[PDB]
Amino acid sequence: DLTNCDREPIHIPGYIQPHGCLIACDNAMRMVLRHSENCGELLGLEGDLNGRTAEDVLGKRLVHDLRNALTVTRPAMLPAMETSDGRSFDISLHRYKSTTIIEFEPSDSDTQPLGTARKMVDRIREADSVESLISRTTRLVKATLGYDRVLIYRFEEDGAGKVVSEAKQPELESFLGQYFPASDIPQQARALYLKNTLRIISDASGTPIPVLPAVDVSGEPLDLSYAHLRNFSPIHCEYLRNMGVAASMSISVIVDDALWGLIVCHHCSPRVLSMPVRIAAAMFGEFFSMFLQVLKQKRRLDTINHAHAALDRFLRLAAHRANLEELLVDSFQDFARLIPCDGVGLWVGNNWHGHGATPPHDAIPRLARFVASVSEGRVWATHALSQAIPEAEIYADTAAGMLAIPISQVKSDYLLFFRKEIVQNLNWANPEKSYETGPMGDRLTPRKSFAIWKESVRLQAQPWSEADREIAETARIALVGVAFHHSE
Amino acid sequence: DLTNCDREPIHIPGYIQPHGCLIACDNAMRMVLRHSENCGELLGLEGDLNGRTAEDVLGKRLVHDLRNALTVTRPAMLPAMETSDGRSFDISLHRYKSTTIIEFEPSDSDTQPLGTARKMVDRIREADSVESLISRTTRLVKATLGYDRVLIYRFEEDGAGKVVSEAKQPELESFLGQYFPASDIPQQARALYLKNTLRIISDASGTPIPVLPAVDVSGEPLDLSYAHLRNFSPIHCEYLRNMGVAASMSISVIVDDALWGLIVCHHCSPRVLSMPVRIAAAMFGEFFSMFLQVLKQKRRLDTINHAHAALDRFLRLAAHRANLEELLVDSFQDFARLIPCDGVGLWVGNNWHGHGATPPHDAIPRLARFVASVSEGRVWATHALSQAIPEAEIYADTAAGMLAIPISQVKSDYLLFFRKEIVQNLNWANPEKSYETGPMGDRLTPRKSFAIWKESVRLQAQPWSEADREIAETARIALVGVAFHHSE
Ligand SMILES: *C/C=C1/C(=C/C2=NC(=C\c3[nH]c(/C=C4\NC(=O)C(C=C)=C4C)c(C)c3CCC(=O)O)/C(CCC(=O)O)=C2C)NC(=O)C1C
Ligand SMILES: *C/C=C1/C(=C/C2=NC(=C\c3[nH]c(/C=C4\NC(=O)C(C=C)=C4C)c(C)c3CCC(=O)O)/C(CCC(=O)O)=C2C)NC(=O)C1C
Repeated sequence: DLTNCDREPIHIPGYIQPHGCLIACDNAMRMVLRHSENCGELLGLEGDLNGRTAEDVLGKRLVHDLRNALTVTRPAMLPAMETSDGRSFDISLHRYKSTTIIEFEPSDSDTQPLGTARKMVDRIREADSVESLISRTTRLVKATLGYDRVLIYRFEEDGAGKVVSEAKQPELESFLGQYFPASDIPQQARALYLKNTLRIISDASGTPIPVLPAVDVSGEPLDLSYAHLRNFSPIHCEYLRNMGVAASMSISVIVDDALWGLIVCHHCSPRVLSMPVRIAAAMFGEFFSMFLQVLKQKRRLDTINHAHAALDRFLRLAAHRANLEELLVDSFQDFARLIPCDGVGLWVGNNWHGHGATPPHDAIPRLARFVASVSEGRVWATHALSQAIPEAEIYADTAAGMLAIPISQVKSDYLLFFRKEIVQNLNWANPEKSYETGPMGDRLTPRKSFAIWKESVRLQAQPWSEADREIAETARIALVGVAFHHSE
Repeated sequence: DLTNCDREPIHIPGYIQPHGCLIACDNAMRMVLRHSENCGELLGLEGDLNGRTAEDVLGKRLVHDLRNALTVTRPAMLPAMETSDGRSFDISLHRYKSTTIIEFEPSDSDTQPLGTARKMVDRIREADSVESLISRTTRLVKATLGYDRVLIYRFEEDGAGKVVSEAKQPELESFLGQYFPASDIPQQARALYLKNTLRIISDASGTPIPVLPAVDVSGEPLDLSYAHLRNFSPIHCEYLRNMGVAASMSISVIVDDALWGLIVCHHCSPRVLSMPVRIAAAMFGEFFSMFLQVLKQKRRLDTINHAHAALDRFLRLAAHRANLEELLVDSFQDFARLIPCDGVGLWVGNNWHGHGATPPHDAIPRLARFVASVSEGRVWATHALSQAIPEAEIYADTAAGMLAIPISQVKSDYLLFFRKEIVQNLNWANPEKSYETGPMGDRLTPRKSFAIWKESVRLQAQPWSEADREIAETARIALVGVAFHHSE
């Protein structure tokens, strides 16, 4: 099924990843309800474990220490824990839907979990712009965790993902500046990714180990939402195998409690991160998120400060010039400085004055009449002009988006901002690389995903941000206010 | 009924105000469905009008011009229109719920509707602060429209109204700085006030003239939402009569599409504003709203700019000092500069350091433990501390509100901001004046309304604004970020 993607319940796969073993106990960790087939192979146990008491299975010495963890749904990390037979394991212990889930993996005592991160964070803390934090992060994460490719994948308004930063081995293909459909990361995944900060895929071509029982007596599956060993969707694993990506590690970037995007790592060989390096990467993820949040806030405060200053400058000029209509005709191009636009236009006294990428002179009367019907003396905007006026499809390559600012309360005069269709402004330079395809078809390749997105945004501009509308509303109040001062 | 206030359907009173007459016609203004009893007295008509055709009743010459108005639910203002018998009327014409409503009133051709407003707006446009716009507006509106009292009544988070500005005759009582319950202006009214910019009460002791029919054949009343003659609730009219207020004119202040508050005018004698002065006041209302919106935005941008600068200054100090714990103990009082607070405290290394109005030393351990349970490494805040900790009622007169900023990701260390209970910070200086009371009791007086509000906010502080939380979150990321840099 490669449609209704949001359907698949990824949280309850009924499988885990080979690189560790999973024991699910009751709410109070007394009786083993479920286990992973490989529990035997790794712990050195014989036979079925389901019905045996936690104290019996793992040991009275270990089960005691694990009870003190849950005394804290944030998974408790217990590095280098000992079994009765002496073997040493790193243990992830969490409690979700009144089910205690214990994950075991071969132990790492070499790496330091705080020290590693403290140095990584130190290098991104002093970044003074969103672009500087982002650029350095991919490069940094690659050098440190040694993944063949690191992307920052940022989510657009429409749910589509743009690759805004990339560090990679020279040999590998670049996805920098390419967009991907909202469907490529469906809604239940983003819901899960807001819960699980960090995520591993040890092997995309690995054999997934089943959890027994898959479904229990009461007829409910084992929710592996907060289980780091949870096996990933076969749709995504095929997608990674088609890209020649054997292993994966993604970090959830959380800004203002939204999912802003992912730090996504690819490895061409199989790769297991140890509990300690996964804690470090998780901490870096949190700090990277916090800094990007504050840098985004500073940019918003700056963008608007800069627009306020521009309008004060223009209101001081309007005090000196007698003819305001004359001042606007000489000045209107300068408003393209407030709101990112490919063109700006002035419709004043049934006359049209254009600058940059605007619709054709003959097409404006239609537009001016239309805006004057739906505006209602407030800011009107759209990124899909042709959806509002079919006639406007002809010039979508020039002006696909329009934001309209009324400049007179009384008269029907407008300041019109325009944007080219997003595929025009597209800067990726080509996806010449051909990709091998598995059972499910050529849909599961970056080449097709990109082709799909490009159709989904045809005749459509870069949407107007909250900041573009905030500035536009402030410009309306400034222009309407000073146009009243010069009444006829 | 002086409870469940939101019940009363003020929009369909089945009455109008004496100072004009009302004719409701069908959707296309052909047949007179309803009229006000006084239609006869003012238009010079005899008998019932309900069933007679619009062309017959008002005239073919007039009904034609009225059809061209609805060719525009914004009421069309038609000043100095003539009837068949020669009489001259100002006419408000609107169409709501497929019912054309025509309001007539004695004509004013003396006042200029734009010129008056253009001068008023000119005096508020150059205001550079919310306090300066507000202060000048009451004073200005009083001098111009000549009302005995003008208030600006601002709505609080909890729906309560504060009187933030006042111009009045020396003899009259001051309501400056007094709050009023959310119930005093119920929800259906605010819903109506978002629709009707401006509102008149010609006489609070006037005899309301009934609309016939009150309820029609189809069993639906006449919606007078956009009718300027709509009779006001008898609850409010009694309230005004108890205040010695004979007439009223309120203006809806709309900021970011919210109802921010009202410019409320009181007159001790009866007072009808003419259509032209009502248009002017309506225009001023719009401009006053637009400017206050932009001044509010500038203040928000400034408040946060100022907090960013403060934290950068503090992060530069943290680079020089080795012991960060020492720097915070010396500096924490300075954070009271970021967020308006009556006290600030530092809980670091199980030690307490206080500055300003904070809870007692002995009470902090309880607080520090509590915050450390519900915080979850993010900013936690409340204006009703005693609702979270009953024990905290004892010191509500000192600290009724608390905002808590984590300063360490690892350790349980907090920066605690405090606010006194709102009745402490209360600056109104007394309501000695006694008020006469009508049939419905002493509830309908400012004295009682204020007593009611004062109980509704006991043990409660001034709520933490979006701006206080925005700054607090930015301070968390700054302090948590630099505390990681100085790991143990
Ligand atoms: C219709 C179903 C589809 C689908 C489902 C799906 N995708 C999921 C995760 C996921 N997808 C991406 C996409 C990319 N990663 C890349 O590196 C590139 C490179 C060009 C692309 C396009 C990513 C990053 C992820 C996140 C996986 C991770 O956390 O590492 C999932 C959720 C996986 C899970 O089981 O948790 C599902 C389901 N993807 C499709 O493309 C389609 C058609
Ligand atoms: C339980 C019912 C009550 C109630 C209902 C009610 N109030 C309405 C309007 C209204 N109330 C105020 C309040 C004041 N105005 C003042 O000047 C002062 C001065 C101290 C106070 C406290 C105001 C300003 C208004 C707005 C009226 C206007 O637009 O001029 C209404 C709506 C009236 C209508 O029919 O449109 C209703 C209903 N008010 C109560 O106090 C109570 C108990």
